[PDB]
Amino acid sequence: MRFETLQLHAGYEPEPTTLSRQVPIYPTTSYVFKSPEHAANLFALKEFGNIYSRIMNPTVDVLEKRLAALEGGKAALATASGHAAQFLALTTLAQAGDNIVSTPNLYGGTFNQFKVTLKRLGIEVRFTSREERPEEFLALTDEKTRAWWVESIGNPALNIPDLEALAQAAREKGVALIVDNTFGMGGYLLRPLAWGAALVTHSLTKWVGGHGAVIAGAIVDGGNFPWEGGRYPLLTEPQPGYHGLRLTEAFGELAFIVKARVDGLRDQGQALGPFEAWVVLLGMETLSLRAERHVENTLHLAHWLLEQPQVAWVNYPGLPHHPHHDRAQKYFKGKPGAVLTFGLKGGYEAAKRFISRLKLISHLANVGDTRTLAIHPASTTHSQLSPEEQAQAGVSPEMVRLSVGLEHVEDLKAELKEALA
Amino acid sequence: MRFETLQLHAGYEPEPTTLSRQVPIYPTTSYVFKSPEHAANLFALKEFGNIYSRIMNPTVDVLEKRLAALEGGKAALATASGHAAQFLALTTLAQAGDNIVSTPNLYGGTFNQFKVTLKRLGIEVRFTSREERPEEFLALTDEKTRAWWVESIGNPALNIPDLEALAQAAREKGVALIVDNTFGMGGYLLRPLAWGAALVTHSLTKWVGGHGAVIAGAIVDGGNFPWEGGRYPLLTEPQPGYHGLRLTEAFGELAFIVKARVDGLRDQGQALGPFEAWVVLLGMETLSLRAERHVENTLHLAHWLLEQPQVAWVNYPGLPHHPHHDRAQKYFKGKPGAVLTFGLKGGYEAAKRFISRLKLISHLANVGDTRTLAIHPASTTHSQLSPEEQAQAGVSPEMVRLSVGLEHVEDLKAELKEALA
Ligand SMILES: *Cc1c(COP(=O)(O)O)cnc(C)c1O
Ligand SMILES: *Cc1c(COP(=O)(O)O)cnc(C)c1O
Repeated sequence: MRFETLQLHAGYEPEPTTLSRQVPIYPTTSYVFKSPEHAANLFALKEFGNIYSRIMNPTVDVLEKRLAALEGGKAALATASGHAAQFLALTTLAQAGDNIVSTPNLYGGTFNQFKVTLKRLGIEVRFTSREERPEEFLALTDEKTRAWWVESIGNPALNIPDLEALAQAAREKGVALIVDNTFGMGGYLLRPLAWGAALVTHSLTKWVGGHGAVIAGAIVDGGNFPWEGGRYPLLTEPQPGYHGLRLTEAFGELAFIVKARVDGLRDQGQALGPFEAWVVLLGMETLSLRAERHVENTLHLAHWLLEQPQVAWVNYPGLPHHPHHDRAQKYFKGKPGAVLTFGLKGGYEAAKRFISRLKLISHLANVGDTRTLAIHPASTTHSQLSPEEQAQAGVSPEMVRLSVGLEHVEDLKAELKEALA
Repeated sequence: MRFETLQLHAGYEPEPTTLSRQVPIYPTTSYVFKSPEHAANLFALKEFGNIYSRIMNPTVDVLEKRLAALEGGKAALATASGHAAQFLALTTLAQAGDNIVSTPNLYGGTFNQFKVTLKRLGIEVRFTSREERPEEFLALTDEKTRAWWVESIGNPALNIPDLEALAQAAREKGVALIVDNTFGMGGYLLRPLAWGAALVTHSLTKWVGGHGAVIAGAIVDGGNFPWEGGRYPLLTEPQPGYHGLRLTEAFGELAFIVKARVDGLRDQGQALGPFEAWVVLLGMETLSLRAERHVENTLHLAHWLLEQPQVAWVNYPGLPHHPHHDRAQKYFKGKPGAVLTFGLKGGYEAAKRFISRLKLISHLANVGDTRTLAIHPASTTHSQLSPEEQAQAGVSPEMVRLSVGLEHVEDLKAELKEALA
């Protein structure tokens, strides 16, 4: 009752000068200053929402306010990519010396970001077991623990975390729980903030954008996590970039999203650009319609793939006899995303053959386009790893990953049948 | 003493809402109506320049006002291309039964437009001889003559017309003289309105655009030609699209550019789109700088080509022995555009060979890019005419057309020398 209307209207009222119905693109680097006073105010953070700059573009501003509305959150901040949003978030609450605790069931790229990049910058990422229990989160946390990280639907095995208990635990302890909600389609399938996460992160490049046209990421702040504790000196310190201003004092419950902007984004410069933000808004306008058709296509193909003689198994979490099926229902109302996995009975060789017979389905490594995508990681993504380190990563040699698009399901059935022969 | 500043500022003040320094792109189909009264006014032509619509876009509006300023004119109107600007102009002042008189030294596409398209819609185009003398215009004029057409620099001989005398003659007769000023680089090299033309037309796709990136055209109105004479019932009639409004009464000296918008553009729909307009404004920003380097490069190469053993002749109206050299001086301050022509002494074959040895210069049919362009019309553009109907068109079989770009003239010399062996 309302997502459908937010995704068309939240964050933008027709611009007063032109009364344009569509959001304008402001391919600008700069904004003339209304007066020296307004200009003094901008640099002092005294007129926050109202003066535009190299770090708040008005086209990007619509995207942000809209995303916050779609996630049930209070404010959002866009960046040049999902990776840059994860990095800017973590780097806003943590500095060299700190650590964070993460599920290890991570998107290939976020694993490496944790293990190599953050490590090098003196931010220790400690990993839970693959079952990512709240106990193990708690067990790994100490005075310098700065966040816990988990994904709405985890990387290789498509597990759903134990989100309610995780959130209660993190809050109980006073750690910011951050959920990478990319697989929750912008809050449509799931809003982690509603279940008590502190912060959400997205690769908008995937289903929010939707059309495989732009790379983009975002952080969404619920505005309800106490930064005051003593766990977040970075948020409470007087701020050297702003002449000793205290962000928790000037901005209260929004101090995080404000800091990520005026400090992290200001210094590191992962600007999302305005055309790109504009192209995201376009895909956001149909987010719920694509979401629904995605998830229906995915269920249908999950069932169908099992009835197939050449298929050993299928891993979608919305299948009835799945490990985490109760969780699919609790969190995603029965609709846990649009990525499934399946093993071929003819193994690695047959998986390779299947990819080579694809015609309509595209052979590539992304997820979340309108078009249906397939990859055989064992021969591709992870082909640099030995089979033993592969199996180590949860990558089984006969597994194909399907990111199910919006084509007619009968056309997809015909294609899969052909490719599987 | 001002063109340089006009091409950066005319037509746009930072939008009051965002104070954007760059001009926004308004990729919008519509504008919300402020109130029903404002909407009544828009449809009645009552608050002309102030309310935006599908036929006045604000990004396109900046390009128009800016071009009018660069031409010394009063108002302009943009279209989806140079052809469409020419068709919309002629179709605004002429209807079935009328005729117009034109030089026949026309850009390839405009010839066809006159001879096939206009003819079929019952608008007769009568041709002067190749010397386009004002008295030949007069000779061909009658009660129903609606305009005279000439180009600032005609094709293919690169003749410059007898512009002052032509303009006096047309005005003394009360016919609209229209100059296709494309080769005048948006008013930079020449402003026909300053010499008394009624209207100017451009293929913005060429030097005004400048980067070969966008197709675009425009009409520019001097706002000083009397339409009330009885020669222009189309302009004075009560107007059936607007409940019998008389455009000469409501808009006085701007009635033509207004009609072209609210009537011809509204019915025919050659909209220039706003990205495209935005990209033109970007090239307009450097027009004068490109213009000067173009014309310098052209002179140097015109001289250099004559010293070349393999070159029989060079046609460039800025060479000092040229027929119409006095005219280059009167009209273009010594700088008559950036297209030249030259014949190879090894004829058609050597011309084909030269084009086949180009590396840096691009082989294509088009003028006015930043990059230097070459074509051999006898083997290409006109390859379907017999040699004698070729010679008839002024297309001699050894002629190469060079549209001279902005690369370093020494690199161009090294390339030509070597293409010419
Ligand atoms: C893509 C991805 C990332 C970050 O992606 P970008 O390509 O930088 O936008 C993070 N998390 C998930 C779940 C993703 O699939
Ligand atoms: C190209 C051209 C035209 C029209 O050009 P478009 O490609 O439609 O924009 C008209 N006159 C001249 C002199 C031109 O070179």
